[PDB]
Amino acid sequence: LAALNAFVSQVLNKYTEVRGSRRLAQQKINECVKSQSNRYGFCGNGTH
Amino acid sequence: LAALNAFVSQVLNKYTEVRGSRRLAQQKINECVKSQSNRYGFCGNGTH
Repeated sequence: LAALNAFVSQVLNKYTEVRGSRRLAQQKINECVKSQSNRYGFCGNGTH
Repeated sequence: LAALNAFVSQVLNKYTEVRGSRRLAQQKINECVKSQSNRYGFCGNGTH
């Protein structure tokens, strides 16, 4: 039972990073695929 | 052995925060050091 608990407590921590990674994916889709953003150092190091 | 496992599981979680902290540093270097960004509330509370 203690072995199962430590695994659950790790899977729950693992799910948290993915939702933080999805915000960046949505932001890039919104800014570089539909709008041609002009912020330096953002998609591509040159002129998008 | 169980004492070592809990320490490894903590060091691995610790390394994950630094990767999220480095993106902000790279963004600030790319935006305020080379481009003079104009977003309010970003580097400095006034006019950069």
